[PDB]
Amino acid sequence: LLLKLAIVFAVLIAIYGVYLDQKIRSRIDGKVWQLPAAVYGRMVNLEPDMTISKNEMVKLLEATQYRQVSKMTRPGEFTVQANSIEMIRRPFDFPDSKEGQVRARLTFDGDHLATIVNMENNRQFGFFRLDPRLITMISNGEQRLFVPRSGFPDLLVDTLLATEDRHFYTLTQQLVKNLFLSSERSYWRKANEAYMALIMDARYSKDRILELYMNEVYLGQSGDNEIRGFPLASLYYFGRPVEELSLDQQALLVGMVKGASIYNPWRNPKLALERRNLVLRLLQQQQIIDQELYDMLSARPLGVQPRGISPQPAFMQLVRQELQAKLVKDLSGVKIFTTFDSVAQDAAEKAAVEGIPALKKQRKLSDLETAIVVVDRFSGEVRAMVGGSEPQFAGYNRAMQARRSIGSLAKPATYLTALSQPKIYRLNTWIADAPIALRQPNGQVWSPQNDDRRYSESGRVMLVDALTRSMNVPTVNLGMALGLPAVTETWIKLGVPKDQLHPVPAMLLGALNLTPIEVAQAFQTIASGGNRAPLSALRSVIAEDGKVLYQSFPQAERAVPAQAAYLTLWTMQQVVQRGTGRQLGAKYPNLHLAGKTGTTNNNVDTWFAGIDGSTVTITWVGRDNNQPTKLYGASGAMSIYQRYLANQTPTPLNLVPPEDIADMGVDYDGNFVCSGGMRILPVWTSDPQSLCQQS
Ligand SMILES: *C(=O)[C@@H](NC(=O)[C@H](N)c1ccccc1)[C@@H]1N[C@@H](C(=O)O)C(C)(C)S1
Repeated sequence: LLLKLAIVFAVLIAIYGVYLDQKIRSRIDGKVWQLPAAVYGRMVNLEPDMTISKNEMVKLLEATQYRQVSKMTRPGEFTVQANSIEMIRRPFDFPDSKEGQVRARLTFDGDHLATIVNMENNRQFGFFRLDPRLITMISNGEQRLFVPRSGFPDLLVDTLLATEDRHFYTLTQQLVKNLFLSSERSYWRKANEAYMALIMDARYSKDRILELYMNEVYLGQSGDNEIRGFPLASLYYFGRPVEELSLDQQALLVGMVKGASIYNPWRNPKLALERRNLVLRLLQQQQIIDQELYDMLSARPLGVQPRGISPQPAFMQLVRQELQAKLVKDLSGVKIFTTFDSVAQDAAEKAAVEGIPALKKQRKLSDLETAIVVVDRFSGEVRAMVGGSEPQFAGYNRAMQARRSIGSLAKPATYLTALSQPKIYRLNTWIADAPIALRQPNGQVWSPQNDDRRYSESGRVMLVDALTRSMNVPTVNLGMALGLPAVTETWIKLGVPKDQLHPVPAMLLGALNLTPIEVAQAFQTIASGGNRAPLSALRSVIAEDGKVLYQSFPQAERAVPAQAAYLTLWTMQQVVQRGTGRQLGAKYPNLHLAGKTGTTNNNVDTWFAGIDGSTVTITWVGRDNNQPTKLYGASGAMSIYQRYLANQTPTPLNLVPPEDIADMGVDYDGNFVCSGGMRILPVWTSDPQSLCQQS
């Protein structure tokens, strides 16, 4: 009868199901989604007898997205007591060794970490890793962070099932519409969805359905990129992974699945709160949660938001730039490990945010800007980078794009050149301080003056005092005698771009326009003791399969002699102690900081190079329109550095003298003496018998 039309239509939709099975299979049995590249900060490893205090550790933990509690229950939490800290270190897929949860007690003895013990067996650790903070993702227009089935708490699955579905066969229906279908309200779509769902549940286990659903679900928007899945939304909304969510935060994310844009907590927080509360009760009907919990959860805010799009634009410019140079875009699930220090960045960002309007008010300024570059003294690894006064939201990066006159910050390269000649130039060497009238080409005289337009009553100064005081006249007399090609060579060795070097007499006093990052490289070279460590933001880039796509190795090259670098830095400590930066030296006398101040003609640029035990901080404070700032090195850029130093626990500079360094006695006349002397200065000699030749 009509079975010639009935059965043929049953075997017509059947072959369509084979095409549908092949479509669902080809996506899952391969690549489900293109997962963006995860960007992680620095990986800190803690060791016994490490120079780190309890308070510094609290700040480090808090900067690593840890929460200070009274009773430790879940990971990413810590408790602080009299002379120790207890913490549950969150699981992390470290490149060296994959680690899980660990209960550790960090014991402190003054300013140092005494011991780190495993609270499971009371065994002392040799080294203890600390997971890196996730900075951002490198963007399809959709952003994800894949977490397998095990990564999700059993409670969160139960929170999702109670609000959504029973699950005994819809949860699998919603999955297929987001994964393969259109946005349409249509009945064809609903039929195509339900038919796909029946094929979906049959060929794949309930664990896989949950794994795919929990990672696909649209839960937010960050401008042009779509925040989807529970793991990324957990970090975007609170700053905690999916494994560390509290029941109230857990319920909000499970609530947004129905309408992420309207149930959003940034815009209309009441509709989001009403929904969260409209989720907590749904769990309450079921025997899973007790009546005791509901009341406290309803009153306590679900958000609790960070609260905020483009994280770390300045530092990210460098990360992207290095990624192209070293290597990538085709690959998915890439983990990029950086050298980013969250503690340093916070200290710097706060200094810029607070300090800039503070200087703008103090000096009645229309506009003022900054640039801060923190690099490791010995590795050149970039710790912090701020490209402005408002660094949370940026497009124009002053640390990398703004090319400005270095001013006096050019002076140590002249004195370093001189001090690389131990038989000729020493700290006690007399340099002439009398009017200069050098004839430049065209027949036009170049007459450089000291800041006060004065000269020494003796017509001379000790090399040490000339750098200490940032005296222009003696600097010119030193560099001209040395030669411009020798000073230009010191700049090449230091690590400044060659194409910026124009060796004219003016180069000695600051006619060298560099960006704060480039200046960092130069000062890093002196601070390390003469070894030039090419600046880097990249530590390692790892693939989804754990393959090492790129690995960072030291490229440190001996640029200047250690003894010459030591003597420049020793004088750079004199700068901060009694010289131009004496305001900083009085504020932090136990830090024995090396530093140099820079002010350009008509107060256009203010600079400060700050060296402590472990970092090199280059800070510039100026205006984009190149107008006078009314600030000096010590008033502008050094003040932002003072703020940066205060916002953290800086390392005291213990300038360990290399070989052939000998503290020698000097008379008023500048002559070496066997015993006594009115001045003690470090000298580069294997045999301090320069005094016998002098006597
Ligand atoms: C370096 O920046 C030097 N600055 C100047 O010579 C400027 N021409 C100048 C600005 C303002 C007043 C006089 C000169 C020297 N170092 C400065 C500093 O350390 O900040 C300086 C003012 C001591 S002079």
